[PDB]
Amino acid sequence: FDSFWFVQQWPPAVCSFQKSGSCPGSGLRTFTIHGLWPQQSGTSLTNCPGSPFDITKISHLQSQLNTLWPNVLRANNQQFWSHEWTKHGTCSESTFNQAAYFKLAVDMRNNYDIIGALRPHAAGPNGRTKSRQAIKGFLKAKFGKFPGLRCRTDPQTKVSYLVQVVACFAQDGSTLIDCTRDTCGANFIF
Ligand SMILES: O=c1ccn([C@@H]2O[C@H](CO)[C@@H](OP(=O)(O)O)[C@H]2O)c(=O)[nH]1
Repeated sequence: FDSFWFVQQWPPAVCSFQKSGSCPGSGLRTFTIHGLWPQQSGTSLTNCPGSPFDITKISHLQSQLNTLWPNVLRANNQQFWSHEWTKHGTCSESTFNQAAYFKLAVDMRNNYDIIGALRPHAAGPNGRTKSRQAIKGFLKAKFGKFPGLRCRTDPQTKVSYLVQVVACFAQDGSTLIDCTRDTCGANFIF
């Protein structure tokens, strides 16, 4: 792998697209971790042969993971962590064992506070329209590199909503680099 995509999701927006059934994320008001995805030549490496998910290797992080990496779609956090490890984590296991991988995600979340970076500049979430250039600009100023913005369009109103924010890192897992792919248009609700 040549880099990582550290993806955080905005729970309320993610769950807004679940028009039927329950969705735990509807009640969260901070960005949570979706995943840490190894990249290779501009694409996500997935399903690499590797070690099976082992909860005992991250037992010391259960408090932090339950708070920062909850399953926002269903009430089963462990299943989500297992799924992310098998689908993405195994692809960077050559350098980051399971324990180091989850610790890395936790540290990245604690050092990349999105709302904290936006709030002071009147760019915090309020259900109104925001500019893609503005949001990317504020994050670039605070963290030093451009983030990736991911949006989804509501089937009913055809309005675009910001759902995920990506922080791009080099293969060392600590050096931030510019992201290059957004799925958001010029404007979106946040
Ligand atoms: O909080 C979250 C956010 C996303 N997912 C995602 O929704 C799917 C549920 O089966 C999972 O795999 P998918 O890409 O492979 O199909 C996971 O990526 C969750 O489970 N929980």
